[PDB]
Amino acid sequence: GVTLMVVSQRPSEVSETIFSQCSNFISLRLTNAVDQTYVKSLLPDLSAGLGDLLPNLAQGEF
Amino acid sequence: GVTLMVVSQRPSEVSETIFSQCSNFISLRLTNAVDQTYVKSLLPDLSAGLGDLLPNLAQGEFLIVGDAPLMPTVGHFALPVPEPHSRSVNYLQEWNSGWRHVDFDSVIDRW
Amino acid sequence: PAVLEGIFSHQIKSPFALGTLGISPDIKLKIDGDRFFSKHVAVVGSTGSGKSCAVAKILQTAVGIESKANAHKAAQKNSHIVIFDIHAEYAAAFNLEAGEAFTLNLLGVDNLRLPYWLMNAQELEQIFIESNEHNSHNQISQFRHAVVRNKCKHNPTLTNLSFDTPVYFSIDEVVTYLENMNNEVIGKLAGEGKPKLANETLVSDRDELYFDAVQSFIVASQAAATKASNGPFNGEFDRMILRLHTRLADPRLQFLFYPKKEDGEDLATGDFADVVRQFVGYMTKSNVSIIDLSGIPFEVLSIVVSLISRMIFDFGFHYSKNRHVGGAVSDVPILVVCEEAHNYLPRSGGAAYDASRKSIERIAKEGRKYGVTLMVVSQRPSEVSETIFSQCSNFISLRLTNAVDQTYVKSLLPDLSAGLGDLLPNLAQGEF
Amino acid sequence: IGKLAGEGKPKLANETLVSDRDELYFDAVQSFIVASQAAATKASNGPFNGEFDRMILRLHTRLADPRLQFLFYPKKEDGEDLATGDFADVVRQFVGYMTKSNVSIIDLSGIPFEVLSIVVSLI
Amino acid sequence: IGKLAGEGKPKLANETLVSDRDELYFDAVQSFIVASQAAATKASNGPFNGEFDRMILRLHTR
Ligand SMILES: Nc1ncnc2c1ncn2[C@@H]1O[C@H](COP(=O)(O)OP(=O)(O)OP(=O)(O)O)[C@@H](O)[C@H]1O
Ligand SMILES: [Mg+2]
Repeated sequence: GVTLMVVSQRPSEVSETIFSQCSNFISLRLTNAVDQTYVKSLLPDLSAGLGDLLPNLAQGEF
Repeated sequence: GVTLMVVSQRPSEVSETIFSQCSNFISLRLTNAVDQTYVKSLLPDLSAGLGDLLPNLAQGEFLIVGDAPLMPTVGHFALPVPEPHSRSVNYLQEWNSGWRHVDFDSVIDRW
Repeated sequence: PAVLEGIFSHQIKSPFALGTLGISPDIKLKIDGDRFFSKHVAVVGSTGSGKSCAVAKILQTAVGIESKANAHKAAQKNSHIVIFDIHAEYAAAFNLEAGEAFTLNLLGVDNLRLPYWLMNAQELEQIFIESNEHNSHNQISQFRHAVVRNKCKHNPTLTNLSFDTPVYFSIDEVVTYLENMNNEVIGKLAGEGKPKLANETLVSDRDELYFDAVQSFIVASQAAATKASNGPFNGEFDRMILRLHTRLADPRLQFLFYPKKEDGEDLATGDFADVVRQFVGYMTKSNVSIIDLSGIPFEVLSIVVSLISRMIFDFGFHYSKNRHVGGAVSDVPILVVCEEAHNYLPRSGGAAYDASRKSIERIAKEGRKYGVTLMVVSQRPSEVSETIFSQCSNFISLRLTNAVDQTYVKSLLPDLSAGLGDLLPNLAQGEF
Repeated sequence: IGKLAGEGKPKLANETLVSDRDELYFDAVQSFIVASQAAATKASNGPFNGEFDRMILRLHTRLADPRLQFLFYPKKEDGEDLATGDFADVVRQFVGYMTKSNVSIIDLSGIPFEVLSIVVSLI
Repeated sequence: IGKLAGEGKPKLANETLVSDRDELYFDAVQSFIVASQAAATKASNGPFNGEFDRMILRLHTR
């Protein structure tokens, strides 16, 4: 009976050993590219058709 | 609080491990094709859309990309002040002169 | 055409003519030489393409020649050039008529002076010695020891000497020393642990005696009456002594081992200067110097090329420094020409073709600052050390047919639009 | 080294045995007896006798070069060698007074082409 | 090694000096007196003591 909830805006600095356990994921606009690469290296259901919206996202969308 | 300002004119020989960490990018006239290819490969926004512009850039014109600006964009610099100089030799001039004399001994003294 | 003229003639800083256009021969082509000569250059092509007959044109234009008519007869202007020729081809171009008064230095196997006491260790080990041996270590150690002893003796005033300090030292004396060591015999009596001579005398310092002449050691007999044993370095130097006796006996190397001056006397330390001004032209006041290598053996080419390039770089350095003390720069610029680079500048080789590379590599990098520039020539760039070609700025090319070279080149040249990489094989003879 | 009873120590040309080198060798060079099979005065060669010549030569060579005095014989304004109590004055010729924004330039044309990467990594 | 006078060698636990290693060691193992700092029994370790452990373990293992 215990959970977690991580937050960050510079994930490239965070440890992967932990992100390798979360099940559901959320995301908003990402401009830098290093992140984008790190991210796309992890997520389980990222079709290429979705890997392009990340920098094109408006204000308030997710 | 430590950051870099890498410069070069022939990237394909540099360790990609580094170019894979810079956020903003700037470029100018780039004729060779291998470099165009490498660059294009690095960046999606710089797809065939604009990469076709590089070899036709004037002098004092640049192309910028990254998170800092508002959008991919082109620019035109102005001359800086004071300019940098190198103080090198001019063969063609020193040769239309006469013929010189030398004190070889003096030189050997240092040698 | 008027436009083309107004462009290619009247919009440039330091006009240097090069020729004409491939379209309109009633037009000329001019460029900025201040950048063309002040940096490193490269030329390539294939056989029958017309390279040498273009290099020669360039140089003739540089020193101010046209139609076998020296324009600067009254005044010899400033220009300093050194050429590494092999096939002995360029002596004809500059061989003007006495009525034109174009002095020219010219060397190569019989009027050359380039002794053996100007080297470092590597070169000496390469010349005098091989390394197919177990006890090579102690042999070489004795060699170096004797060398240093001979230097110290012949030049006592100084200190801090090694196996590399360039100063007079004899060789026959070294050989004599080694022979006496290889015939040595030590006494083994009470108070006789020392070389025993035929006159039954004990030697104090080998270095004091050995170098003059040979001696007469007694039998190495453990008989108590004359208990003596053979020198610890006896009968272990045959191969080396033999190879040396051979080398020195060779008659194709008297320009090196026994380089006599015009007087007919042997060279010494006080002549280290005159050795140089010939490589430059300040002995006869000629703007040019040529080095013929055809009439030279097959083993010792790189050594020479390294020695020479080294002694040029050093002059440039020191003179520019003395001149800069005055708040200025060198007014004695220098140009060097290296042909058939694929021979003594291989892309990949053993130790044989090692030295040259360094002595040249250096120039490629630093020369531009001290007034020393290169000009490379070849037809097989794919066999040259990329390290060097990487450094040149302006390039020239002629007809190319092979493909491995087309590719290797296109990998480098900056302004190579795709529309031109296809011309090369379809180039005429005399077009560039 | 000696090869007789009670002679399991390096032997000196003065016919003396060495106790410990960590105190002796750094002082200067020393003379050694001859390697003889004489049972009365016997001697042999150490394990590193005739194996360190080239390594020694390279150093005797480099140390002479004047183009490297800034690296082997650096001297202070007083004209003295550096010690372990000036580590900071070094750094400060790159940074120079945290406040009052500073600029630092380096010129590598003069340095040879064999130590460049080293210099860079150090800084 | 005994740090005493004229004893710059190893000293057996039974207080005997070492002349030729190559004649003794191969035969079997040997025990030496302690490296006691006592001026009477002054002695330090060897130059190679406490380094050949895993390289000696692997062998008996194989
Ligand atoms: N401007 C020119 N017009 C026509 N022909 C020329 C011109 N210049 C040179 N040639 C011809 O080129 C030939 C000389 O070729 P060259 O010796 O330069 O070849 P190369 O580069 O030395 O080839 P390789 O090194 O393989 O011998 C001459 O026979 C000459 O007829
Ligand atoms: Mg030719």
